[PDB]
Amino acid sequence: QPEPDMITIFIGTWNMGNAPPPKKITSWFLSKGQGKTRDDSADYIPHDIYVIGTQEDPLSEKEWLEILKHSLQEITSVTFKTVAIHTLWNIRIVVLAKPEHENRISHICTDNVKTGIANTLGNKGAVGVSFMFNGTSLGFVNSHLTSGSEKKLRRNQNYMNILRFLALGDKKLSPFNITHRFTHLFWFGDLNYRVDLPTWEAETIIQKIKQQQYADLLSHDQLLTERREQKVFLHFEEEEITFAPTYRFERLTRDKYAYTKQKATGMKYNLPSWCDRVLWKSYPLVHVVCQSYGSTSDIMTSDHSPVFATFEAGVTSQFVSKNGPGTVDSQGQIEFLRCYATLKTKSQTKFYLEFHSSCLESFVKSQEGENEEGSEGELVVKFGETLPKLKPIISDPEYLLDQHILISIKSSDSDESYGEGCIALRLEATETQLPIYTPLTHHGELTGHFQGEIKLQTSQ
Ligand SMILES: Cn1nccc1C(=O)NCc1cccs1
Repeated sequence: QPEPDMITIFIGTWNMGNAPPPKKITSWFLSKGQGKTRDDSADYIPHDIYVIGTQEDPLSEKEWLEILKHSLQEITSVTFKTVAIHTLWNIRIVVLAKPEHENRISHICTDNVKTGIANTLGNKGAVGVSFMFNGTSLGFVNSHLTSGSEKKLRRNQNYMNILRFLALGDKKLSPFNITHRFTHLFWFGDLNYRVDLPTWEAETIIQKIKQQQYADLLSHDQLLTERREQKVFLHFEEEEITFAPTYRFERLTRDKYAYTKQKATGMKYNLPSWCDRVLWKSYPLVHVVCQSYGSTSDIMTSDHSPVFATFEAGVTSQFVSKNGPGTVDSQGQIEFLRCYATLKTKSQTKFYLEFHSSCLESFVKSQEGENEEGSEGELVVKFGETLPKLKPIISDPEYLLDQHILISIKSSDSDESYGEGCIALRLEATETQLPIYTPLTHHGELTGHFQGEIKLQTSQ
């Protein structure tokens, strides 16, 4: 039975509004309703992995698992295995997988982050799951961010705290946050970004939604605007939104948006908004294709509609050779030529690099680079041809060209990372000097760039 080179992943996010679900929720797992929907001809084909994020979830873990497994069994006639379940307050993540994947999945991690301080600590935050699927690392984050149209900057702060403090994936990747630890990272939830239009325009917005004319509303969506201005979710993708706003509905119908201020809302307006979102970030040149992104029309117990997204994702096999694992393959080498980091920092410490990759036995520390002043006020750290030659565990090009090198640039004085990035080994040529590039981030904000040339030797 051959190992897959592709899997499909279902991501669901639903703010349940503290109410039990209706008896039938299969439309969610089938990607049916509004937006980019799944073809009827696929309905019996199970996804490989189902990741369900809930917010304001009133069920026990047992109660929800029973509903989820019974839903998937009805659709697919497959009894899914539970990979992980993790709940913080009323924020929950469930990962289910086809039974045939049980002995492909390992290194399962769970964690949560509580956002806010005092007043604002006690209900918002994020839960996450990571694991290995054969050679491929997968991370999943379900966040419920701060509510309210006038709190976009709080949501951005919540995002930065979650990506700093959520402890998933390989703890040896110590310079790297969750935005660099995974081949594929899916981040979803009630992100709570709103359509930023005046309150007086509520009925106009409703009109537009009835006409399925979303363009003038999406141009005011806070998440799209904040992402365009590089304030949040830097280097993440989101499929185009072609479904109606998923909040705030009157319960038991989808015919009415309930936007007006009420005691129950703290006298806040809730103009129709795309609160409920799925974003992802995959390593460079890895196959990832969104095949659905939409909302259900027939699940009406909450003031939010459920959102679905499905993905094709490239995966690799757990490679063994006669040499690695447990030794180097001397027919393999990675040389970084004429590399330099450009940093936004005002500091004047010396810097060194760390190269991290599961194609190495352990991470590699470089010598300190040579600091120069850049023309427009920046720091340029030059590494020349000084960088250590990297010795991969396996030389086979079928393995090595699918790998990635994570780079951290660290201060000699503090050993703290000033920037993290990633280089694909999916090159146009081997034994050939080829340009490489990554942006560098720290705490998920842009701090610089790393560019140079690479020369990759494989056994072929
Ligand atoms: C026993 N258990 N309860 C909850 C989660 C688990 C678990 O560790 N499952 C391992 C699997 C890998 C793939 C399918 S199942």
